[PDB]
Amino acid sequence: SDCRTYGFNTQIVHAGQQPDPSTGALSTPIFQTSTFVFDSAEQGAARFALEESGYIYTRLGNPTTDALEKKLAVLERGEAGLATASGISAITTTLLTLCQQGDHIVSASAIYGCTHAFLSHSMPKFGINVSFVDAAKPEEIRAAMRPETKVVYIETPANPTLSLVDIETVAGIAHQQGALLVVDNTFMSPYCQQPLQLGADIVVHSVTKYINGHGDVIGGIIVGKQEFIDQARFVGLKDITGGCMSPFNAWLTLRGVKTLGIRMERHCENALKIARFLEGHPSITRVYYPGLSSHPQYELGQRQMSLPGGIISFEIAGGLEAGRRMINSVELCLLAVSLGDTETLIQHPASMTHSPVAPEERLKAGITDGLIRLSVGLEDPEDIINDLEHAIRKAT
Amino acid sequence: SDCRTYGFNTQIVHAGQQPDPSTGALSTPIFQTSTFVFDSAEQGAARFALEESGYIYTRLGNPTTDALEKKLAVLERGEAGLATASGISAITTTLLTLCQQGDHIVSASAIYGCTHAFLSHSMPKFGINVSFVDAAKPEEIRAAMRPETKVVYIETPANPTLSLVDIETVAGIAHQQGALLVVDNTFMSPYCQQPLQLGADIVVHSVTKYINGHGDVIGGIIVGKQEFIDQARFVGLKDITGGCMSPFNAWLTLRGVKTLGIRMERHCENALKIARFLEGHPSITRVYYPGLSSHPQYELGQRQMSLPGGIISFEIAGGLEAGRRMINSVELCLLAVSLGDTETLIQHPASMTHSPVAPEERLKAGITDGLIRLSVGLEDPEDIINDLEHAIRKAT
Amino acid sequence: SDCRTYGFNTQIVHAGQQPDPSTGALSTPIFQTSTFVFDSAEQGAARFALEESGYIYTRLGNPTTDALEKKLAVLERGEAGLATASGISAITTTLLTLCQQGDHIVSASAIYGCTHAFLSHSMPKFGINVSFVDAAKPEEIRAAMRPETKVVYIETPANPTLSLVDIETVAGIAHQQGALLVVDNTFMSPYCQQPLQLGADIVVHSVTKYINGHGDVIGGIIVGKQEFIDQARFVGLKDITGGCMSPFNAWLTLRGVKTLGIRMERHCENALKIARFLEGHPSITRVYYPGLSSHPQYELGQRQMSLPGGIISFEIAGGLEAGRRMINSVELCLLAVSLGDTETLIQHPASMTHSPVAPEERLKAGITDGLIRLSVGLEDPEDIINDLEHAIRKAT
Amino acid sequence: SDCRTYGFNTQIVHAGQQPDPSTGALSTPIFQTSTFVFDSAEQGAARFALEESGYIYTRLGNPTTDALEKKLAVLERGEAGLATASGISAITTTLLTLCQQGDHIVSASAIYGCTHAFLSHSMPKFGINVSFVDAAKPEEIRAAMRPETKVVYIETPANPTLSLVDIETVAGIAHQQGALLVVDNTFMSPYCQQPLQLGADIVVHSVTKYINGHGDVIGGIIVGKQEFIDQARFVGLKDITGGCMSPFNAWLTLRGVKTLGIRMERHCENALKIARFLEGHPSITRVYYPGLSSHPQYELGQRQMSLPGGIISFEIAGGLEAGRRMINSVELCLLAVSLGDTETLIQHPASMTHSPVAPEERLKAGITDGLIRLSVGLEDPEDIINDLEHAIRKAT
Ligand SMILES: CCSC[C@H](N)C(=O)O
Ligand SMILES: CCSC[C@H](N)C(=O)O
Ligand SMILES: CCSC[C@H](N)C(=O)O
Ligand SMILES: CCSC[C@H](N)C(=O)O
Repeated sequence: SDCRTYGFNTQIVHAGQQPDPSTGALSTPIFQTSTFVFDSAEQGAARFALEESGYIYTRLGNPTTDALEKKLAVLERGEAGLATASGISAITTTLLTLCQQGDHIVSASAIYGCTHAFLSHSMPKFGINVSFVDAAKPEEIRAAMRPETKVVYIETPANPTLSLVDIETVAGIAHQQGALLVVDNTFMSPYCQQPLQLGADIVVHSVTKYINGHGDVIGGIIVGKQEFIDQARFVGLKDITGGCMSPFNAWLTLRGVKTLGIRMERHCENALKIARFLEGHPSITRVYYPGLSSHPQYELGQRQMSLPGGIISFEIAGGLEAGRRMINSVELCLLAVSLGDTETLIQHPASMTHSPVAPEERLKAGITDGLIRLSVGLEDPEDIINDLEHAIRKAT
Repeated sequence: SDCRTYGFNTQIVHAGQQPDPSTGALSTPIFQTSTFVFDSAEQGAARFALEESGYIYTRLGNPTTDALEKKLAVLERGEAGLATASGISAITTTLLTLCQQGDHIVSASAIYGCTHAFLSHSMPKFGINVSFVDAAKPEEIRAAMRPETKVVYIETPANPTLSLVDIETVAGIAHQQGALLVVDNTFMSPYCQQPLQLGADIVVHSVTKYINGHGDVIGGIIVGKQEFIDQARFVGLKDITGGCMSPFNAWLTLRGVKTLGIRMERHCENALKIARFLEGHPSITRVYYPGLSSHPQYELGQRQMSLPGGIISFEIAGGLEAGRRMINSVELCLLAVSLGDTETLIQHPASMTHSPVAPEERLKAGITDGLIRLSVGLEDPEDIINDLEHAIRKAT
Repeated sequence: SDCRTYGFNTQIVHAGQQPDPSTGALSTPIFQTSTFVFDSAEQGAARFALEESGYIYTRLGNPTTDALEKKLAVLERGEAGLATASGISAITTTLLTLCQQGDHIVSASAIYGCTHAFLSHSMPKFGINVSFVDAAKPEEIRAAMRPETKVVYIETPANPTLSLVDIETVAGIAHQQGALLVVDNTFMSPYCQQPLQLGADIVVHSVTKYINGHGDVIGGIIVGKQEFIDQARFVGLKDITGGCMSPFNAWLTLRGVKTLGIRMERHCENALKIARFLEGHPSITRVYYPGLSSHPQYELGQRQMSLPGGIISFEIAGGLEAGRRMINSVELCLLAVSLGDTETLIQHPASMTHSPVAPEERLKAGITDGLIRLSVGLEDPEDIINDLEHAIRKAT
Repeated sequence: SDCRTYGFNTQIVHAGQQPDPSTGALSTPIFQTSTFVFDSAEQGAARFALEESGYIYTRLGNPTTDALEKKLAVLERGEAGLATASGISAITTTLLTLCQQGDHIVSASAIYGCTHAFLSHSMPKFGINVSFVDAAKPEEIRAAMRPETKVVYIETPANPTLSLVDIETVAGIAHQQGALLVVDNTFMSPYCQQPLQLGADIVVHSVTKYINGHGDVIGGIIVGKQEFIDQARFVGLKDITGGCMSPFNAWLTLRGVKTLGIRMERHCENALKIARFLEGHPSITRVYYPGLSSHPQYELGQRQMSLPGGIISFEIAGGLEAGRRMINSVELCLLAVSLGDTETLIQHPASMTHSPVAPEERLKAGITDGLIRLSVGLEDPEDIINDLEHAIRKAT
């Protein structure tokens, strides 16, 4: 039949994949090769002319990575996919393909840190200017638009406090002003949010997080229209970033994504229980989780997201020292800085990653001294709750 | 002892590597992980402050990839190494780290095609201008230098006719005018040429070719001073290209490079025999190989290169149709477009990769209708010669 | 804390694993090595004398495989684990370690085919006799016991019709007569059945099935008391079968088992819906599934198994030709002979694997002409049901 | 053309391999799968009936492993190959396929230790008796033959003192008495010795050593006539040992064997230089190396082996304590117990692996207190010699 006609779980398992034609091998073979052999000069010419289908060289394309790209295109309801060496490379390959000297980008301020560094420091040095706004307020996006604006860039949910951005509304604004909307969908995965269905033009992911899910792959993916993806591939990736994904990494990501549906369900079921526990704890001042009704954009979240996600942020009583004591007291949660793994990961930005940053600067950035970020894993929630409860009691 | 004190073969095997400290495992473990766990908040802070040694996240660094980077730094006699997703990413991470809007690059014209595309089309769109010159003529390099010139960029030997560039002389010119010399050393490998020893500031490789050698890895490496490499890592790679190497790819490259010395010796021994056979064949008009005394820069090659290399180009009588017939007639050599693999690879650019390009344009580019490029593998040279002889006789 | 104290899901994720001590790497490193280096002669001696902990050589032991062995030991509530090259090797390493010439085994008749071949043909040629009985009738097991009986061997659920064996009752019988009970727990996984908790002495698995779950690993595991496992390792594996597991295979199995809990839940949820659909279909004469109340040993299944499993067998109206037409008509289910993968797999033994076997022989073996076996995957059950319904209607 | 017609180096690179038919991928794809899908019931039946070519299930066969098996069959000049989980599994799968209760084996005494354990302790418990003889004396082999003798088993060169066995002569004796000759060719590799060409019926290897060469694979291979290999596969491996090789392990071995020729050349060139250095050292009482003219079977070695090998044993003055001091004093050579890796490995059996064994027993076994075994790697021989010289001077 056709990949795109089955149920979403079926697509997660099957889309982009089929038994190997030569052998019937069920697992997508790992085409861990650099080059491909032509049967004749004609055959080699035909392929270079984009006049015959087939492979040439792994930086350009690869059967294993192609399977991943097709699957993710199906899952996001986009035309085509392009795998990359990292989530960052997905973002930069995209933006460096779209923008040139003199161009402009409107970006949410509440975005991934390394993305913020690329936009704040690197882009301007190539003559590409970026205006940062509070994307939770679509009017700020509109107001920042210029004749030169090529792209509006957003994440949702966003760190550190899991605020949201109204994708459909922002897409409408961007398009009216002649710009593309690029959405980083890393936090949700296509299982929980589909930006393209809401008007976004391009979706990027760090597959390092939920899509792979097993904390053993750095990688990215870009999903969008064929004609954009072709430029991202044959110019952005081929010439500019060189950020191609290893076939083995693609194969691992294909393997990891097989369980995306059941993983997201459990991540989110666990996170809701943990979020409710934290909201009931008198030593916890705030809990940021889209699944709690007190979330400022709760109703937007319910329309836009099928599940509230596996990530929670919360503030512990007693600021910096309490936050430090707490993360130093967990026995099961692991201290680390990524998310979307099968293990529960915890971080305390003020003492761990922003310790030398000025307190008042962190505060402007939404990072309070007592803020803890939690990536909820697949353990028994009771165990995670018990660990948190133990650590919190100790810290306070 | 110290890595850097042993003989070159010993270094190839041992440099950058040692038994795993926890287990004694001899093979470098494949640290196929995305994140790393901190023992405490303090420990996590110390590492983010570049104030304690250790790992954080694989895009930033990884024990497996670190071993590769250290080995290649030793082999090129440079301070530090940085692995990348591809040779292209090694090149662009380097140049995009060094250059910004308003800057200028002087580049050899005779360079890898995708590199030429990045420099010709992509760089100018970021406000970075590039002047192309014939680098076999160091005076053209000097004449093209501007107050804005940050980098002089060269390959040697160069495609398609394996012309050379005098690294030491070019380095002297570049430095006098306040620019860095970047050398793409892919064709030679550190076993055959050491640009840093001749005054180059930075060396890049596609490890896809000889360094890995097994035609199953796309990857790159950058070698240079610590303070440049740190910027290439923490800005160029982290923020701009995102072109990090997969740990599995690093491990394969480490494994492949173990045999670099014996592989280069055999590649070059084979290529010399094949080059001599071709030079003796009345149906072959020209043979381009640094190991033949008739090579225009033969003596430069003998001073600069320890071996003449594993790559040969040659022109077959009868132009385009003869070239086509010949590559269509080989039975052992494989039709493909990479090089430095254990198998002999052959390509006929005029009919395979530049077929729709205008004849007079290809000619300006040094690609004649009858030009064949041969990457000599590890087969018995007698067999390769017999295959070529059979194919040539048929073609003519 | 201690692995064995957490909830079962927590154990699935964490047991046997921890961050790498040298680097903090979260993913268990792939120690893809053959040998291990000693710091001194003394250190090498100490380890060979089983007088110091550490590694020597991968056939004997390996840090990656050790993690897998410890995890599975925890999950089955056994003392120790031993990974093998295949489920068959787990079985034969076990039995060839326990038995010698003159010994005797009582085995269920309803067992995996290759196991039946080893017991029927290979064991007797080594002077080890085997008596086959209907293990659904514990009195047949008792009656077959001899003074020479060392082992009673069972699978449950068993192919082809998913009949059960009362583990606790059989264990009691075996022990009273001085024999060990070995249980092949492949079909259930430790998530659904724990034979050691019911009195079994040794559990074996083909991890090829549910434990790995991703259809890309052939492997086995043995779980039991330390002193038996030590003999299975240092004699059975080291000397007799040589059936060691590759570290990469262990790492993949570790990765796959991370999602065992959520996978089994979904497999079993899907299979129950599909089993009920089949039981309601007038073209289906019989449905074999422990989750259906009409199952002859339904109540035993409810006491012994936490879930009814992901495997269904059923008989289609019209015998051989109908069975053939049906499997030839599925569009989503894949025709293949393993089970426990994320994709739904289907097989029709009478036309596919036992076609040249005599009809009356297959019948004695419980394989009727119209019997279909279905391994339910993680697709949307609605899609699988629709596919089956389409195929069945066509076939009948 | 045909694999078997090219030169040996060409075969090493190409035999058993070709570009992937579906994609042209040059590297053999890693078919890391457990099962294979059939297009129809008929197609599945045809394959189970050994009536159509194709795959079924990885324990039975796999495209990646098939490539390895075909290559090694070509290199040993045998009909067919069978890959296994380890060298031990290659040996036991072979012998357990050939022998049953009541059968007899004549084996060399000077064999691999674990092999000796299997033959001494395990085989007799299955009713298969083994007589050990000094295979350097073919008359002892003849004298030990019985009507029940099915197999004569030898290694050459043999540990610990690299004595030889005359393969052709022993084959003649074995065949006259109606037995098969099985030769463990691990030490030589097919590049240096071809037992089948000298009359042996079956060759086994631990590919863990030189064939893979990179110290990161445990594996074995069996090479022989098709009808024996078919039994070894479909009975020995399928039913008895279950010792199948992982596809990833096969792929690594394929990759490693690409450089077998150039590796053996360098191993042997290095070992000869080191052997000569040791023979000239007044602190070294004996040097065992087939390349030294004083070797007792020197001329046999020159007829039977194309190169003298990469392994050296030698006795240091001062017995046990000197041997201990010496291995504790090396700085470059690595203390470990395998061989055939790219790194130089050293071991001192009397203090490291046989320390608790009785002195007079070790002596009977040819292991003197001062005996050191050296696996020469690919480092600069000058460096290895310098390391040895330093360590020896210190030890004495
Ligand atoms: C600089 C490390 S950022 C680590 C991870 N990507 C995260 O989601 O926080
Ligand atoms: C666009 C493919 S270029 C292939 C290979 N890098 C070469 O050296 O020619
Ligand atoms: C001989 C292939 S058996 C395939 C698979 N092990 C099964 O469960 O049926
Ligand atoms: C019991 C370890 S034996 C290690 C290696 N196989 C050797 O050749 O000695």
